Amino acid sequence: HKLLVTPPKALLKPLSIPNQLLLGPGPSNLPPRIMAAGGLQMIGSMSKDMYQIMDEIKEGIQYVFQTRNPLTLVISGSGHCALEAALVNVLEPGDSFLVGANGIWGQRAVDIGERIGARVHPMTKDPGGHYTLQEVEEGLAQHKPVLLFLTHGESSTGVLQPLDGFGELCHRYKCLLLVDSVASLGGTPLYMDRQGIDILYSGSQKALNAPPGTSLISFSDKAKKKMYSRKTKPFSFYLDIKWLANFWGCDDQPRMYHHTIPVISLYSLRESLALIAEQGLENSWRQHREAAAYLHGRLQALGLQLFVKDPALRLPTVTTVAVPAGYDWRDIVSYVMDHFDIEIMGGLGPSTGKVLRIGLLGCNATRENVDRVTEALRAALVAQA
Amino acid sequence: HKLLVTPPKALLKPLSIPNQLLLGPGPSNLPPRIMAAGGLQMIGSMSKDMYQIMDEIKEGIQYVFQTRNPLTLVISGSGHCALEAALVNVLEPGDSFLVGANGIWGQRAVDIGERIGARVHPMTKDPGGHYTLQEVEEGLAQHKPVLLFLTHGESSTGVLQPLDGFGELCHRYKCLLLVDSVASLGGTPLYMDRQGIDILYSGSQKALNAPPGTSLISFSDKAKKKMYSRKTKPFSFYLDIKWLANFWGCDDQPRMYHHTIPVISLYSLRESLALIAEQGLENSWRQHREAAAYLHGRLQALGLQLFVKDPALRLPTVTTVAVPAGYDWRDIVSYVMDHFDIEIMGGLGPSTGKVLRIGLLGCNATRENVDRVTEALRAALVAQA
Ligand SMILES: *Cc1c(COP(=O)(O)O)cnc(C)c1O
Ligand SMILES: *Cc1c(COP(=O)(O)O)cnc(C)c1O
Repeated sequence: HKLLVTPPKALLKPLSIPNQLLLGPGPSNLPPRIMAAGGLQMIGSMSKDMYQIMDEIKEGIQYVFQTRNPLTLVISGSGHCALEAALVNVLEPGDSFLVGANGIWGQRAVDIGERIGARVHPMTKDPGGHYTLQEVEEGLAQHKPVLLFLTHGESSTGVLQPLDGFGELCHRYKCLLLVDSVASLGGTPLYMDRQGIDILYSGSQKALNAPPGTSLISFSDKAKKKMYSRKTKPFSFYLDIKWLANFWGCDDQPRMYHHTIPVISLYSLRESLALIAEQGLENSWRQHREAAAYLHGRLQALGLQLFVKDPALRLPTVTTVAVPAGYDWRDIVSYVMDHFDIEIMGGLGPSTGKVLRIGLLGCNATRENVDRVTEALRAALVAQA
Repeated sequence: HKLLVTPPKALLKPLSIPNQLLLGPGPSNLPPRIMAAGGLQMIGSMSKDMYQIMDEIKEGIQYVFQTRNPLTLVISGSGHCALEAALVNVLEPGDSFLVGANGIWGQRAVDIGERIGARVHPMTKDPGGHYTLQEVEEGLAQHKPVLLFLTHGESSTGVLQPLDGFGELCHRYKCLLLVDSVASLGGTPLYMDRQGIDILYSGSQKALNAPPGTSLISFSDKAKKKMYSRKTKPFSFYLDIKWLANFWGCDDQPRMYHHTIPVISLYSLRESLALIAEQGLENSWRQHREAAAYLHGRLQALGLQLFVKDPALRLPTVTTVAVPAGYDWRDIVSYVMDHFDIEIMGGLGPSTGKVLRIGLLGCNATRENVDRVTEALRAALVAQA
């Protein structure tokens, strides 16, 4: 008859959150305008006003990606979900899939690729490494892939992968180019159409300063053709691009219900795109470049060594710092939080144990935050020694 | 250096949202506590405080589902995503999958099951219908399925599916029972462990009144055994239950990074679970029961016919009304919004073109809202006559 479970006592207490200055690889703190959007009332998930907001967002993604691609929309899930959406739609079982495995993101692309039946060909590199035109051309020639995955901003290694020329190279081998720009978008130069990128995705919670939970994606016509001529439906319904394209107003059919979009998250994402449209892409790139240069100079002043030696290969948004020999990286991370309420991170995937990671993301990429994190790091290094 | 795309003027003006009373089948309006939570600052997505909030949310789901299942968590996606996560983990290609296709939710389960290689066996019924024990047992004996899908609250048809005895019946046939309670949860009686349900899922944006974008799921040990003994990996990484289980603290291993959870959406979901824990499940059921009964009487007074004839079979949270002959249902929906700022909906799937749908969800299930939607309908009806 009765009730097994009683009302949880923890839930009868008010929600409270600590104040944390998030200076790791993401998510980032939210500016007032984004927080305000997140506190708004609901509207209809298929209403004319919702559709107008979705249209503005689409124009915003096209601006930040620098693309005129009609097939451009928001994925209702985190950065992983956008990657998975690209892969389950583009790749059919048996398809040759070339992957830049130079950190955790390439490792994740390999995993998803394998799960959906692709024949995966990793080009494996030690963390800190990047791919040359010559290396990719070799992979293209040897493996004849339908798709190449490359990470633009390798947030696990602090590496900025050059993108010029890779798209045209892929196209000469009849291969599509997929680029992960979750950590790079808004913080470094990126020009989707100019660079011949076929699939580009990013996430909301990095330099955009929106809450985590949504991601951005765009597909060239070459990519669309592959996704719309499959012999088999994608393994996913939730991420089926034909349904999503339709609902996001990317085709000539009336929008049909697919899934309920995250209405409130889209308010916030809209405002994040408004903030960078107001700032200007190039102005944002300059902000991050300068903030990163300031950070690097101060880190080296403390006698720390940047994990990526070539300044031209350093990702401005996420800086990897080699962990000083004899020092405990966990205790540095703990000290920084316990005494300054600042979050930084260690490594991720192959960079685990090797590095500290410091993020400079959007409105949080400031000289003041650089001073705050370097003051924290200094105190942690001293208490240790 | 030539930017293809200039900043979108649409984003260079303020975000504009209308004030709408949402009395369709969801999403519903947000109460003040839930809006307030949505406006908070970020914390670290893998911080101890975030983990504590996740633990409290988990206790909340165990309360609303009435289960002690350790494998209970939030899916980082809408209601569709929770359904897909259940199917992609439980079903291997070749598995027999029996489906109660008596509305759009069963049809969606067929679609997903087909995509992931299951041998799908629909028990098809006209909209308005529900399954008896005998019908299900007949399907079980015939198709010997590993899994049965049943919709609890059929929100496309207004039907409340009986659940007593179905779990016990499935287990006798060595079949797992999966139940969609997106529309029913919090609105009508439901007891996961007591009713022998193996997989139960719901959504954030129906009776809970949280923003759409997250969903709730729980798995019995029997369901766990299947997911953890399959010889093939699920087609999805983003929805892989072994990774999600671990990050959500359901394992005996330390939490490993999988994907970034939607931190802000979780503040809101936590608060929505807190509101219903304070009210009490039985009180919530009573509230919905009463509002619905009051709604049914006022609809019939206008000369309107309830689509579901048997009151015992009516879903309190979503009421289907037959479109009255002579009238344009589209114009009724439009009139109600244009003049009264209220959203109602037409049909969905097999009920498309046949019904109007009126939702009474959580704190919005009130006599006041019934009066408002009924006055709006009355004006709409008179206007067309
Ligand atoms: C709304 C609903 C769903 C789907 O939820 P989404 O969040 O729109 O994906 C599934 N089942 C039922 C019964 C629903 O009412
Ligand atoms: C953070 C990140 C991801 C994954 O994002 P999630 O939101 O955690 O799923 C993928 N790629 C890069 C480069 C990232 O920085």
